Amino acid sequence: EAPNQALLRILKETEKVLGSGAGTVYKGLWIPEGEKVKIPVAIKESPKANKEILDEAYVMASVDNPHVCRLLGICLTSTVQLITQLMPFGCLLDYVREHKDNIGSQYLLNWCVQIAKGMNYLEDRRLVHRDLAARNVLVKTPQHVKITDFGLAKLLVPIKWMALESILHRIYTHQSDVWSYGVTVWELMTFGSKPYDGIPASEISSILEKGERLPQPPICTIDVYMIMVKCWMIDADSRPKFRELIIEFSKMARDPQRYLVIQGDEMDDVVDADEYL
Ligand SMILES: CN1C[C@@H]2C[C@]2(C#Cc2cc3ncnc(Nc4cccc(Cl)c4F)c3cc2NC(=O)CCCN2CCOCC2)C1
Repeated sequence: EAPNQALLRILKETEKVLGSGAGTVYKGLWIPEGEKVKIPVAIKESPKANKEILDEAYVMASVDNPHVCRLLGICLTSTVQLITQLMPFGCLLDYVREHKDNIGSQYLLNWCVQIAKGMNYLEDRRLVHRDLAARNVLVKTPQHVKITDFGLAKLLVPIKWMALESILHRIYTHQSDVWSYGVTVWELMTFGSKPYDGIPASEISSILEKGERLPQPPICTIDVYMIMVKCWMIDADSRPKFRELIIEFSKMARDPQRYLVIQGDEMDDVVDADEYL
C-alpha cells in the first residue's frame, strides 16, 4: 500500500448548535489567521471516545473528491473537535422528508449519480465506508451532495443498511457498500421512509434469508427498482459496481420523467471550503 501523505491540520480555538445526540455538531466560522477569509464550517465534538473520533479524523483527512466530505482540521483545546465544510442544507434524510412535495425526478436521479461517484472514489482509495445511508449524505446545495461520516470506514451497527453477508459473517467489501447504496436510494425514492419499519433488527437477517426485500417505491419505474434489487442480490459479485451505477443513473438523469413518476414534477470575505485550497 502507498504511504498516506495527507496533511493533518491543527487549528487554534481562537481561529450555534446544529444537533446533538448519540455527539454535538455546531455551525461556525473559521478565519485562518493572516488570510482575509471566513470559511463556514461544521464542528463535531474519555480515552475511548478520543480514540474513535481520531480514527474518523484520519479517514476524513485522507479523502479529496467533489462528492466526499474532507476534514479541514482538528482542534485539541479540551475535547477533540473535527472541523469540516459546513453543509448548510443538512443531511439528505431530513432534507427529503422536509421538502418531499418539492423534489423532482431530476434531483433524485442526480443525487444517485453523485453518491455513486463518491462511493466509486472511495473504492478507488480502497476504503469501505460501512455506514452509507441517507443520514450520512449531506447537502451543500440541492444540486451538490457529498458522502460523510467515516467513523466506521476501513481499508478493504446499522443492521437495516447492511448486506446479508455482513450481518451473518462480518464480511465487508465494496460490494457490501453497494447493498447499503441500494437501501440509501430506496430512502431517497420513498422521501425518507424508514426501511423495514416496525421489524426489529434481530429479525432482519432471517427476513433477508427468506428472500424478502424492500418494496418498490410508488414513484419508481421498474427500471429504477430493478437497479435497487440488483444491489440486494446474495451473490456480492453479482451486484452492480459503483462505476456502473454512475453510468446507469446518468442515462436516466437525461430523461428523468421516463424513470421516476412524481405528481407535479413538471459577509464580505466569506469563501466556501471548496474554493479554499
Ligand atoms: C434540519 N436542518 C437543521 C440544520 C441546518 C440543517 C443542518 C445540518 C448539518 C450540517 C453539517 N455540515 C457538515 N458536517 C456535518 N456532519 C459531520 C459529519 C462528520 C464529521 C463532521 Cl466534522 C461533521 F460536521 C453536518 C451535519 C448536519 N446535520 C445532519 O447531518 C443531520 C442528519 C441526521 N441525523 C444524523 C445522525 O443521527 C440522527 C439524524 C438542516
